Amino acid sequence: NIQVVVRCRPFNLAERKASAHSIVECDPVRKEVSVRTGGLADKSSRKTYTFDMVFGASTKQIDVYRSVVCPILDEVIMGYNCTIFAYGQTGTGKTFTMEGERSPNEEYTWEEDPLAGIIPRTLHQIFEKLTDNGTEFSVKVSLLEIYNEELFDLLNPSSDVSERLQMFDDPRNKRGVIIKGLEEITVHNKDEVYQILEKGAAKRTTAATLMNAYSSRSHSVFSVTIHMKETTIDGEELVKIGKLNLVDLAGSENNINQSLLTLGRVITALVERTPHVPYRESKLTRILQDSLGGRTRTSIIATISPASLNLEETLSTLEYAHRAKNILNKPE
Ligand SMILES: Nc1ncnc2c1ncn2[C@@H]1O[C@H](COP(=O)(O)OP(=O)(O)O)[C@@H](O)[C@H]1O
Ligand SMILES: O=C1CCCC2=C1[C@H](c1cccc(O)c1)NC(=S)N2
Ligand SMILES: [Mg+2]
Repeated sequence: NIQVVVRCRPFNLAERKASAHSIVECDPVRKEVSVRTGGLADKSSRKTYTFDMVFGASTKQIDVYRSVVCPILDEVIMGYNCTIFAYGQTGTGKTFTMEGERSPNEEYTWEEDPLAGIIPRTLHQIFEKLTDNGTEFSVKVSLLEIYNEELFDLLNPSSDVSERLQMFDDPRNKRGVIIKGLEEITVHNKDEVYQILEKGAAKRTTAATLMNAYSSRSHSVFSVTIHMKETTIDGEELVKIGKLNLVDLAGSENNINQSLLTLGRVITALVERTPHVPYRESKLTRILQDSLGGRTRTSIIATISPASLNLEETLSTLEYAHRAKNILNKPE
């Protein structure tokens, strides 16, 4: 089965000032999320769901990274392909989890910032893990985004954001795709990481000015490819190639998002064991086909809100994530 975990965000200043009370309780021991759905103080109804891990509102980024990402990175380094999705309502912390933010007032360098998310920590950690173990390696990254079923490259320095890319089937791979023109940027060392991310964020701002509600309607796929070579005591070369996809999905909230609709239908087909799985009906599912019932090791981080206002979308996210637990992949 694929791994599914839930992370609740903390209340913001607005909500605190209103003296909001959380409707979500996370029990990491029981690995349970419980949501208050109705009823007064002294008596209530709840809905409860069990996941692979649960992370309550006070969970820090480093603890998400250690619990979830560390083991996945180790499998990437062994030469497996892995994907982590963030799924949930706009405003629940998909981008916070996958990217993170900067601590205010230049308190930290990027490497040491506690608010850093999965992407920067991962890139930083690859260089640390492979520092002097006998494995020669290179790291390449791309950042592809999908908005209104069009493809954009958020790292090509010499293309304007608005040039769409074209996708084709990869002839040497049944079910693989080729994305014509997608830039892969070589990351030569840890000191090259930040400015690469910065250039991405700058292209994203241009995108947002151009395309309506870009940040909530777009899907983004940040790919890290690690090409590895070991030499044995007899001078034989051993090759390993690991790929990690870190995906920040469109907001799940209730205009037409074909890729998000098709993801849900792919999940349904897989869990119901329907023989036709509709991968080909969107760009997102064609690109990530191998992550959904394929040979990639997959995790989903489902993000939720503590706030009573968000009750129905929270329940929808939890039901969707709980169903996805039944997806079966066959890694390597
Ligand atoms: N775990 C968290 N810790 C601190 N702040 C968070 C957390 N999750 C979300 N936030 C804050 O909540 C807001 C929405 O998060 P964001 O990542 O933009 O959500 P999404 O991508 O799901 O719309 C941002 O202001 C972010 O800083
Ligand atoms: O905060 C920014 C601004 C520049 C672009 C960017 C981010 C975050 C990030 C990167 C490194 C360290 C962080 O604390 C946050 N995460 C990503 S993936 N990119
Ligand atoms: Mg976001």
